[PDB]
Amino acid sequence: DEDSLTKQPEEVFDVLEKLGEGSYGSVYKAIHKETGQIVAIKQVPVESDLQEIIKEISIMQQCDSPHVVKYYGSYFKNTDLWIVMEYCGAGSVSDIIRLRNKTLTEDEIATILQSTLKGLEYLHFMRKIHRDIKAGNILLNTEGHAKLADFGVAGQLTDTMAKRNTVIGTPFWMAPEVIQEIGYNCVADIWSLGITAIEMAEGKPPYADIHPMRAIFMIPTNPPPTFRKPELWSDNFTDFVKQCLVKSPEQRATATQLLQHPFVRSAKGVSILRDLINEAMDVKLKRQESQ
Amino acid sequence: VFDVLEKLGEGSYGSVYKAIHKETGQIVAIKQVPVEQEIIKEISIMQQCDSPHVVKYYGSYFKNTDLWIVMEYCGAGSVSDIIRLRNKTLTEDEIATILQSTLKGLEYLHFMRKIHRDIKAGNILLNTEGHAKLADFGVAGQLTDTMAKRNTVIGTPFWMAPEVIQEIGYNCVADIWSLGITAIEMAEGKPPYADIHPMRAIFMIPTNPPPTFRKPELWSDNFTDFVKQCLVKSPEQRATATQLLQHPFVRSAKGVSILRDLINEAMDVKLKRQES
Ligand SMILES: Clc1cccc(-c2c[nH]c3ncnc(N4CCOCC4)c23)c1
Ligand SMILES: Clc1cccc(-c2c[nH]c3ncnc(N4CCOCC4)c23)c1
Ligand SMILES: O=S(=O)(O)C[C@H](O)CNC1CCCCC1
Repeated sequence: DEDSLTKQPEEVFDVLEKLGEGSYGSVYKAIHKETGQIVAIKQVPVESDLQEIIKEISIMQQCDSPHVVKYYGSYFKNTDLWIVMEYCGAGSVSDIIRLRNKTLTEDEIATILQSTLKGLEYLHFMRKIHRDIKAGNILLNTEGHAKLADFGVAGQLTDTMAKRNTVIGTPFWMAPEVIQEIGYNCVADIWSLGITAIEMAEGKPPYADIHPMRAIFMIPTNPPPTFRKPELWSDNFTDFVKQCLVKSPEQRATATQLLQHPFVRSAKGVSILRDLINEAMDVKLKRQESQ
Repeated sequence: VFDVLEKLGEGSYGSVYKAIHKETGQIVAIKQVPVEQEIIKEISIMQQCDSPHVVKYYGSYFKNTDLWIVMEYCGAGSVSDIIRLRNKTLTEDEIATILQSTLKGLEYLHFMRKIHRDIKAGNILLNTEGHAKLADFGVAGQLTDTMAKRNTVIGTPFWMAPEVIQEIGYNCVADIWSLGITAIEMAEGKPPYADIHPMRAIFMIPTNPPPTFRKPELWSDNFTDFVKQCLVKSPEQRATATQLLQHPFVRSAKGVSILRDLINEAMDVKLKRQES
């Protein structure tokens, strides 16, 4: 009766393994004991910038897209904030490359970036900049559907604010105009997508072995990066990356425009991700049999 | 050429492996970095240095496209690793002894017109005997007759001095600010602003008052004052390595013998984890 209303979070959820780091704390697999539903929970201590966390939650709540991780709700556990989210059972593309010790095929990249671009097209229409687009922040569910994750550093455009000027992101992936003092908008995410395309192909971004703070100073001045071995890759993939990595943000393609690029327009269904998913989660299950 | 063993970790800019010199049986560390000129800077600065408080340079080989740099091996690893492995922060007395050796390294570097620019627990090593040595000259800077200051914005954000972050030029005492943050890091387990985004922190350090301990009542007046003297915002006013070697917290520091248990526990937990 009245004993069901004050059940504490560690009584509602069965908390399992750490999945990785998020914006302002760690993320864990969990089961809703009642419904059997599986979820991800980011645990955030009270000494975090709680303004920014409410922003993240807010941006997630406003978004309703099969290409963006859903928000389910929040719980307090002592002073700790539990943020409860959609669980994607294959993990990040970063994890899947690491687990298999293999980069992705042109075909796998094409399909994943098409879903990623549909996410970006939704966000950009809703005047949201992600600002942290990389393989780390693109998730696959067991069915092979990609979802944008980690709105920790995301930015909002409004009637009175057509541009942001906050220098933020992960250096290697950050657009020149983000790094320079001038204001920027949604197409910053397209530059980051370009770097991510290279990251999935080659296993790391350009300048990956250089110091991050030396890279940030070079990106604005340097010509647009390209593949480490251009002759390995199709003309369509090479051109896709070239269209993403245009230095002038005014000239740079939109998510909508890039969805029509031959490399992406021609993309196969999620069925070509079946092997990639199965191998990854197999290597995961084997490594978990060291308990 | 030499017998390559386990990864020991990442540097700022390259992976580092244990190795044995096939000829002499001598044990060494090798940092592997691929090539896209600036790397020569690190090697150059390493060769110019000859100090028991700095990892010595042994030589270089290129293997495929990757340059392998051969360095002094310190068998206890980084202070960062030792705090993590034992899941314990360090006592005032352990910090005192380690930072005294660290300061003698800085005093040598600063006299040689070198700025390290990446001072943190990650980049302070102990050999098996418990002697501390400065590692990772990846982002290190050189002063000359016509260049009394650098202006390159570089380092690890949480640890970086305000004057380094601002466009104004800076000199050796940038390392002393970083040492202050490192003192807090070893005491508390993390730098200040640790639960903030790095790129938000970098913009706050110049404007914010000097960071302090999360729990002031836990720490001696000597340690509190040491950190306060390191974290002076004005680089002109900030103490030098030489001056801080005379600070009561450090001058009164015990021999390396108080590191014996810390070392033994750490390397034991390392050897156990390597059997799984
Ligand atoms: Cl705030 C944040 C940031 C990145 C990813 C997630 C996440 C949500 N649902 C997930 N399912 C599986 N794995 C996830 N990650 C957690 C972060 O490390 C990568 C895996 C997630 C959450
Ligand atoms: Cl470039 C660089 C940066 C930091 C440390 C080393 C290093 C040299 N000799 C070593 N012996 C033992 N452990 C070492 N670790 C410390 C932990 O991180 C990896 C390198 C080292 C090298
Ligand atoms: O899905 S669970 O979190 O386990 C169940 C929720 O805690 C239910 N909380 C409601 C609060 C308002 C009054 C009715 C109950």
